[PDB]
Amino acid sequence: GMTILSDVKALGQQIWLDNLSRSLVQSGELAQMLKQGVCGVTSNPAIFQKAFAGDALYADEVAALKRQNLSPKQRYETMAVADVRAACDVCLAEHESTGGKTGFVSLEVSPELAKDAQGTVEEARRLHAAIARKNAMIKVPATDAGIDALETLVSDGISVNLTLLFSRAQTLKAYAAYARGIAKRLAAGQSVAHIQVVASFFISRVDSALDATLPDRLKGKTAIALAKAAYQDWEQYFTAPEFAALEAQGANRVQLLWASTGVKNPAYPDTLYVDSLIGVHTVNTVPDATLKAFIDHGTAKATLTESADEARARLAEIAALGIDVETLAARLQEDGLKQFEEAFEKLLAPLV
Repeated sequence: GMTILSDVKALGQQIWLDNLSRSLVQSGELAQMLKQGVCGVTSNPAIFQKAFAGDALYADEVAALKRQNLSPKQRYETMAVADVRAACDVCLAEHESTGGKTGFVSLEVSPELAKDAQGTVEEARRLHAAIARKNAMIKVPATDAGIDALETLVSDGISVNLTLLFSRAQTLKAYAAYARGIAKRLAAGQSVAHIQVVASFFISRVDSALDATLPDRLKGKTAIALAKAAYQDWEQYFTAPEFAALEAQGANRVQLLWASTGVKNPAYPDTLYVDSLIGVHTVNTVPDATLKAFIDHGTAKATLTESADEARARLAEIAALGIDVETLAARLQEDGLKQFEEAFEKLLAPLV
């Protein structure tokens, strides 16, 4: 039942909604969610493509924007920034109730910038200013250029959702870039206590890529095992003396966020990823149908750290089979960028 959302918050995990639309906000639905255990919102270009195509409240906005001399991208941004700013206002009470530790809304930069660090910084700074809300995160793909940009954006005081992570190695690189940006602010006497970063580590895509060719005992297991191992890495990194020295001065830890947590194989229970990945100081962003399913028949238990030995043994067998999870992660990140760019191009065409 609905109280499962509060039970998960007591276990130290925030549940966010991986969807956004003009009607979700305007109808009052988002505000009602924020009073009843949803703690944040994520978007991406596919989410906006579907919202713009299906939500009747965009029609008049598009008609208005087509009367102006604006590029398709500008029309999209005017729409999306307005939705994000409105959602930020809905989430502000929650955000301020935790001292700025919850209640975030994420907006992603253009996919075509993913391998351009300077262009990413420029767009992220601009979108941060355009939204004009303390509880907005700019979503940036975790390519090498994105990790370069992360360091700069953190040093600028901007909260960031680093997305399309599938790799423990790339995640650790992100933590190091974050720490460098925080250290640069502390050295300059600037505040750090309101800078928040999430590392959005994608789940279902790993199982989708591997399961058809895995043995029986591994089908549907690899994504969860990787996530468990990533969380162990997180505990080690952020408790080390180097980070503790920053946290003592007000720095916030990055938090792992489980994304792509809708189940995509009907052979697995629809709450598998949410149920299996609950642990302290994490986030799980879920699509509507998965949120529904979790409220109806999910389970709130601290599962993320259970059976870490089995996760290690499974990852050793994945390697034994010749699956290089770092090679896989790069291909999945590439896949995901292509897919997001395809969605973005699909949403721009009706805005010409």
